[PDB]
Amino acid sequence: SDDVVTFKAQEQLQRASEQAHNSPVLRALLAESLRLFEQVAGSLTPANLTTAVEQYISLKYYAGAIQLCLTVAQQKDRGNTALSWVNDGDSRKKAFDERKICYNLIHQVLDKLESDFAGEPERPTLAATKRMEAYNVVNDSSDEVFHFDLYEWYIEKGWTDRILSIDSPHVITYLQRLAETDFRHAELLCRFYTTRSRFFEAAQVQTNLAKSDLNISLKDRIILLSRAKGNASVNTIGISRQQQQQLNHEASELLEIAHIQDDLLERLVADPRIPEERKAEIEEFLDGPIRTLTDLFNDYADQANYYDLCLLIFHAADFHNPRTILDTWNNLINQSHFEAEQRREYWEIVQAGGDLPAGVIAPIAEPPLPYVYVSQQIQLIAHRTSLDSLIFPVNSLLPVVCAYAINNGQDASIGADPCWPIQLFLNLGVPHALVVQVLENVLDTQEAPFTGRRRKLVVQWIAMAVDMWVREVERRGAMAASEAVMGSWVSELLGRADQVLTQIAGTGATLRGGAASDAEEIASLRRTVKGLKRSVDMLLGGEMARMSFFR
Ligand code: NA
Repeated sequence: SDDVVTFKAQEQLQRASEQAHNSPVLRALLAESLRLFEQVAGSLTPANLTTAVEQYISLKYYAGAIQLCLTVAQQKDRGNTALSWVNDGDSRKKAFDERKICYNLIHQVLDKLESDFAGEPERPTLAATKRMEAYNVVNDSSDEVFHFDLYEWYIEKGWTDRILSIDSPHVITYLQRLAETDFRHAELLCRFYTTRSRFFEAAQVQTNLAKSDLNISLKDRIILLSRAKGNASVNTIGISRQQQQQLNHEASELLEIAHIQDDLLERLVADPRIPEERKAEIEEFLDGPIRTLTDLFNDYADQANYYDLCLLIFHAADFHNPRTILDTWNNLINQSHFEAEQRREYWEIVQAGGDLPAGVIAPIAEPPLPYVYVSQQIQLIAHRTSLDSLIFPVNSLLPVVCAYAINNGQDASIGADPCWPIQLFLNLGVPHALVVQVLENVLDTQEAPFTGRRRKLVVQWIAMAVDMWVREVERRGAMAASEAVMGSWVSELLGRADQVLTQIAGTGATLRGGAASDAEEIASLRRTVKGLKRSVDMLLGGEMARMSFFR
């Protein structure tokens, strides 16, 4: 430890500079200086180590200088105090800081190593050998604290590719701990995992990062979840597929909630009926971590009467309350109708050359009739949630849409196909048998507005639904088979409907003011319904194929 050995170490290194022209002697003096320095490594002052490293650099002794720094580092902290003080988080700042002085010198050597060899080719040159020996010392070192400080240095430089090709396990430990605190380092870890074909772990990083309290925008959190769902939908080696689908499910649920929050935040900020003093606080609370469905509903979607987003929340939350779901559909239908009606009015004023109210901006292109806009809102939710949902109870929802169409005159008086409710549900994929089942119930229970002469339209709906049904049976060539199927009950319904029609004709002929004008319409509809009943009876009286529908 004492002074003579140190002086003789410096003496050898001095003589080495004087013998640069004699390569065997230069190499021997340098090794001897290194040997003596390592003997007194625990006692070397920062200034002595610095001068020695500088002279070693001048003589191209890169690897030996680094080995000396690493030897000094361990000897001043043989208990590995800095490692434990780091794996935790104080007077052990003595052990870590003394080590870091050695580590900073190593950075110095490596910087000069690259500068002296920049623009030279990799038998290997002596420069290639010195590079190999120097980085063998660095990378084969067991000082994992040194490696942590080294990785931090590479990152501060932007030398990203050098981090990724590290074949050591210490770099995993380093990135995993700084991913919990900084968004940047978490990305390297995922880039580290995936290139090594480890997608599930990268999905776990991205997921916990999407759930973290770091500063991440909602839209960036959606990107992380979209990524994780993908990395967690394909199994990397050696993890139970029954745990893959676990992470894939979690990322999927969060992604669903996150998109509802994103659509909710986008609408609130753009809403003219929301005051600005509220919008800043809205963006502050929604553009960040993902909220609970309960909070998104009670504090935002419900208050704002965003009935479509409420229905998406009910779907995501497995909310079991058919009454609330149906009432929310009713509010969405009526809200959408009222909005579409006002845009039509303003458009019609422009077409007629009228005057708009002050400040009103009319649609520049023809806006949809109210039932078209209503249908669009229904279809948007259907394509987003699928019909396999509790927010699509056809038995309850189809009568609500049908009642809307009658009560609001969305019929041929505005140019609409009177059967648009039925075409809507059929085009969404609702099976024909279920639609006719609902329409059978509507015809038999006679609840307003499905009363009086308006039951003519209900028969029109039945005829249309059955027409499209037999056409689809003829197209497929087979009838798939208490899920309702085509049977005698359909034929009985069509027969029954004939009595409804003659009853409606009779009350029409005697209306106060003159006979109704739909006498021939009803007569033709009677013939149409009877023709459909023949087709149904022929399909049932036949033997044609009943066919397959696998799960
Ligand atoms: Na508004």
